[PDB]
Amino acid sequence: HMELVRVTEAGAMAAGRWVGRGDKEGGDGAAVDAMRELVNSVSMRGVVVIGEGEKDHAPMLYNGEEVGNGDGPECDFAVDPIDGSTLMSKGMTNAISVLAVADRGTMFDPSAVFYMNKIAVGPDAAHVLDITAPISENIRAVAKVKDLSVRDMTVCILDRPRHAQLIHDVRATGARIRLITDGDVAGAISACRPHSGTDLLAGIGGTPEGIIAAAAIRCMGGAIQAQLAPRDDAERRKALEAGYDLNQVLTTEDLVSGENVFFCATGVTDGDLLKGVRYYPGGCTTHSIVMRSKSGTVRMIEAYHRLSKLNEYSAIDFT
Amino acid sequence: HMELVRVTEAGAMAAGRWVGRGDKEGGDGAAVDAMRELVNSVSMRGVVVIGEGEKDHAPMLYNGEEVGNGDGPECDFAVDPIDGSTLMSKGMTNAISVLAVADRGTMFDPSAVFYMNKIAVGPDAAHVLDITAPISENIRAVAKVKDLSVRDMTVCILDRPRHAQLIHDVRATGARIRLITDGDVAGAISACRPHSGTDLLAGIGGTPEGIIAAAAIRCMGGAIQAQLAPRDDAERRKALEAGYDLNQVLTTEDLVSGENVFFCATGVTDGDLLKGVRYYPGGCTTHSIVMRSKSGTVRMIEAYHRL
Amino acid sequence: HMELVRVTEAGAMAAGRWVGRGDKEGGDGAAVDAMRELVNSVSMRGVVVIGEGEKDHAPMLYNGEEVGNGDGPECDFAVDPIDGSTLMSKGMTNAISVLAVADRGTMFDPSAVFYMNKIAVGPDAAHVLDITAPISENIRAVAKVKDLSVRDMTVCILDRPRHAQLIHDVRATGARIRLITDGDVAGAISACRPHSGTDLLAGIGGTPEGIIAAAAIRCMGGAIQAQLAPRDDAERRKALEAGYDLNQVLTTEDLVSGENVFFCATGVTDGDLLKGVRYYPGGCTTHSIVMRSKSGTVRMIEAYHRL
Amino acid sequence: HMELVRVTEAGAMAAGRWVGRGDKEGGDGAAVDAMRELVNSVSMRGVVVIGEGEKDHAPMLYNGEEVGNGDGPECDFAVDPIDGSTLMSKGMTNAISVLAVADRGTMFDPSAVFYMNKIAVGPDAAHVLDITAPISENIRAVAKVKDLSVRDMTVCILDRPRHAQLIHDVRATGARIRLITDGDVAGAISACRPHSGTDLLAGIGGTPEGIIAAAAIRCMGGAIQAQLAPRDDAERRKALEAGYDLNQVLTTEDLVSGENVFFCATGVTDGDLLKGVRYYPGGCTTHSIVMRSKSGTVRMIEAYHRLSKLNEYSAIDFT
Ligand SMILES: O=P(O)(O)OC[C@H]1O[C@](O)(CO)[C@@H](O)[C@@H]1O
Ligand SMILES: O=P(O)(O)OC[C@H]1O[C@](O)(CO)[C@@H](O)[C@@H]1O
Ligand SMILES: O=P(O)(O)OC[C@H]1O[C@](O)(CO)[C@@H](O)[C@@H]1O
Ligand SMILES: O=P(O)(O)OC[C@H]1O[C@](O)(CO)[C@@H](O)[C@@H]1O
Ligand SMILES: [Mg+2]
Ligand SMILES: [Mg+2]
Ligand SMILES: [Mg+2]
Ligand SMILES: [Mg+2]
Ligand SMILES: [Mg+2]
Ligand SMILES: [Mg+2]
Repeated sequence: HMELVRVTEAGAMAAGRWVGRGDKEGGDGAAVDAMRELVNSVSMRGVVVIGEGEKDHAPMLYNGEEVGNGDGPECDFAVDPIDGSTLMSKGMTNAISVLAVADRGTMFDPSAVFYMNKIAVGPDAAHVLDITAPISENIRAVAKVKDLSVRDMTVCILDRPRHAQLIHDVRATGARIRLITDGDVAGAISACRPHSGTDLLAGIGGTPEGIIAAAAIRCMGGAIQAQLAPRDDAERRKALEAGYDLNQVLTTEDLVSGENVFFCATGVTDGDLLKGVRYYPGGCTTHSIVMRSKSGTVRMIEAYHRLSKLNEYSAIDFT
Repeated sequence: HMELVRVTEAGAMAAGRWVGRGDKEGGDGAAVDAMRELVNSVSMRGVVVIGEGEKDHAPMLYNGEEVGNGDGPECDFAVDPIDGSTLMSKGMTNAISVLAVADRGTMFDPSAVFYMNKIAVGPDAAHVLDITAPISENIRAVAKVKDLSVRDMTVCILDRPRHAQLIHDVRATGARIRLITDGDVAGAISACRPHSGTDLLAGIGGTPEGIIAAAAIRCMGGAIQAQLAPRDDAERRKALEAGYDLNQVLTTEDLVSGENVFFCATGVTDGDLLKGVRYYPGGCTTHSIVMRSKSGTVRMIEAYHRL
Repeated sequence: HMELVRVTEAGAMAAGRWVGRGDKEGGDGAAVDAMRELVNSVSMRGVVVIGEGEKDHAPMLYNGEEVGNGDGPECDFAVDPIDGSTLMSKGMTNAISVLAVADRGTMFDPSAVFYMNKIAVGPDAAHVLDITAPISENIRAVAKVKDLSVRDMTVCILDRPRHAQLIHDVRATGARIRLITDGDVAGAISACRPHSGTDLLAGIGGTPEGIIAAAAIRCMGGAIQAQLAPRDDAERRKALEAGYDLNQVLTTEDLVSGENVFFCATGVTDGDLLKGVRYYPGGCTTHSIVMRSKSGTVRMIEAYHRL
Repeated sequence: HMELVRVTEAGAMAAGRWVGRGDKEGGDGAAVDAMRELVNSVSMRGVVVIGEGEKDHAPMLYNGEEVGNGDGPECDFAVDPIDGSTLMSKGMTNAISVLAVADRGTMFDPSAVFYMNKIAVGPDAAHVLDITAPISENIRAVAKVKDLSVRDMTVCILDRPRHAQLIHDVRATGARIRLITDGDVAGAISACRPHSGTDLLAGIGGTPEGIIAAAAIRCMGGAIQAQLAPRDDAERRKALEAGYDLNQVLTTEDLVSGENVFFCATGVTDGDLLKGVRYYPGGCTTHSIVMRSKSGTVRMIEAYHRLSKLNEYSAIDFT
């Protein structure tokens, strides 16, 4: 179902006009609108499971909203218009626009708790992860199964005060850290991609972002392990009376359980996997990735969009 | 509909298992087989107007064969499972696998005349083409528009005895030549893409190949011009009381006039446009180009298939 | 002399062993060490005019240090072992290792004033620059020359409190911004290279970094303009009775006036110009750019070193 | 000694003006002249060991001619201005311009015999070659040591009537053939390059070309084995009374024996390793490879040559 890439293409192109303009909500809204317009044109019967929030504080792509033209089987729809609106609003690297689709009911509930602790690797270390052990243990286990020196392991980590210990422990291990200021959907995918220069994603980030990353891991190979991370005892009580086993280790398939899973993403700014939107006299280029669990096929898709006429402008070159 | 790339992806993956094995027919047939299998699983209602040939000497993708499951409007379908299967069999560069789709009835008749004189150039210099003028004047006007000296120009020409005069005339002007043994669909698309190393395509080649190239040009921009080139007086006989004016310059739209044109190609061997199929233990990678006329969107598609 | 790439190759290979380890000084020092070791083995007679700083608080590549074995004429030498070592330490993109060489005495004084307001653009639009005009008018004139809308433009600006007004004014016009935390040598070279995603560099940054960028621009084309930006009245004091007119617009040649200018850089981490150093069992690959003013030849150099 | 790449850059740029122009001698002469002018500017003390012939039928770069500015140690110089002038003159793929430099006296004598039988592989099969065994044996041995299926082996072979048996035997093995019409210096290097799509070069080609390929193999890793291949009994007698053991198997180090070996090459037409000369409004690009035995460093060098003024033209983009 390659056509879904046009949804993240439209989101990235809409957000491209807000890159560096210091207005996170302006580019968010632009991306959301462009993506909803395109997803309703697609032959698919979606319900927004991960979106912009719930029916009020989210005017569009709210949790529960129906999407697609009506035609198609009913499925779960997850969208992150920009994974890290602040990267977009400041014009820094690695902002991406994201969607995932899976069988109806197979996506974990993103409202369970705001945060989850995470660790993710690529397929050749997919069975040695233990999110309950310290990071040094995970690093050494991944290092050995990969036959690498620990000092050549690279761990992607959100730069946050709450990660002071995790960062220290990775360094004391001797491994390296790629500090990111936002975007652990992108950081999760780079850990799982075979030869990307990051071996591991570790740390607490958003629960919706963990689920969307699980969808991509479901298609691409690898594993993420996660645990819900209540912010305080109030939120801990909520998740407990809601039925959640706060000791459960969530695996990739726990977060997205369908057998038909689809993921795609388009660069908004230049990143370690996707180039951002680039502008030219005649139009723009987008750079996307598309993948499916059923076939395991992964597609890199570079597109030249004519922002109008034919023969009016020069031809277009693609790296 | 992007899904149509899987047809050339299937054709190339099948043809790539025959690259460099010395068997034109074995690779050609595997490619036909795979593309027919896959085209009948896409949501189209198509009719082959360009393919392997007539129903008798061609069991698959024959003229008139209905392809697709098939939903959608009925439309013209044009396949070239490998544009120059000799390239594939000898392991040479620039073998591609190609299909085009357009509104039903909007493709030129591939059987009017076997051969067509062609000239094709990209968007920047399309406006200066005139296939009735001598090749020297097209070269100098294209070169001027491109801000190149004539000696910077590189003209792609099929290596054939029939092109001795054309080749002499291009050499006389001072331009460089890229002689190709086969494949003037690939050669035409290269003339129209930037930074390909080819600035112009010229000479006589297959009429079906001219039509497929025009479908691509409808999508990515540029222009091809063409004039039917009857082999003998019997074909000129056949051509004129079919109703064809052979002083008529065919433009891109005369060859493919649909408002809804689709084109895609996948590399079989490495070329100046697309990498060829690469195999490895877990799978294979294909490199494709996809384009549509109504949007003008051109897509480069690298696919890692896990077999 | 192409051989000088090995100095930045050595600086980057040393700095790459520190990428992502949280130690600014450890990577910076390893890079200094490796570049000093290697520069003294090339056939040059150079004098560091831009490096690590004064002889007291900088043992290596200090101001005045003679480098090379050394043959050849005496010349100006300028090193930046890592342009923004924070980038290296946090594993962020666009860390490069840089050197420039020019005729002796032809580089501007890096110590006149600490900071310089800059604007830099590539060859196509260099002729429209005016650093005295408002940033909005430079953007619209550059954009027109490039045949871009203003909203297609991407302006690179160091993320600093001092740039709040500049950033507001660029946002007011509608252009996009690429905010960088460090490294306006890399940012300047990116403004001047095509298809980099950056169309313009603007704002205040280090005077030594402006000079190194100008050496590069002397070689690959484009223009930088600059105006000294004294921090306090004491520096304006210092600047004026040094003899500087601070209504004076500095052009590229005012910063580096040699007829013989050399520039090279090697990637430390991945950037919009150069891939970073990649290690593997047998060895490592570096990605470099090399350029000279008298020929204008620009060289991209990928090196597979077997360790 | 990176500056030597400017010699093959000048040869390729001079030959670029003759690509497809149907005049092999015209582009040969242009390349020869441009290369000699640049090599005499280089600080080096060369004697042309492999050149355009001997002092008469070769006006320039003749066997024995001295090259370089005088400064420098004395060394052996081998130059092939275009490896396959017919590829150049017809505008077909894989024409390259080549030079090699080694310690004085360490290059085999290219006049010993016109032809030599050859087989070459990359470093991971460098010890399983036996040029005296049939090709099927070599293919299976290389296939096993590389852990590949034979049917995935690709053998580069000059398309020649004299190779009818060799071609048949490769196919009957099940391996694939990349037929080339000229240029077994380029075909040798592609066999030795690790992931180029050709695994093997086999067959009889020119003796100078085998020696130049040995120089590149000396730097890059791999091995070539060769035997002289007399064209008739007249030539067989010559090589015999000259002292040559016609049964000797020549190894890489027999063909080029120095410990300081240098090789570089520049594309003239587009090839499987180097792009050809490409022209632009402002100038041209060349694509070169440079390597040294002493360090084993291999350099890919893409250069933009301004065929004149600064700021007068557009900027330049490199894949
Ligand atoms: O910004 P917080 O509160 O630390 O939460 C982290 C989350 O924010 C993002 O960086 C951007 O929304 C996500 O990538 C990540 O999951
Ligand atoms: O081989 P012929 O008869 O000259 O016809 C040329 C045609 O053959 C092909 O090389 C493939 O059969 C086409 O690319 C080209 O149009
Ligand atoms: O960090 P400051 O004081 O604003 O100075 C900016 C300078 O710092 C650097 O980021 C590196 O120190 C340079 O690229 C830049 O010119
Ligand atoms: O052309 P011949 O006589 O078969 O000899 C082969 C030689 O010719 C070349 O193809 C070009 O001179 C060389 O690459 C090869 O060594
Ligand atoms: Mg997010
Ligand atoms: Mg990885
Ligand atoms: Mg064909
Ligand atoms: Mg700096
Ligand atoms: Mg030769
Ligand atoms: Mg190989």
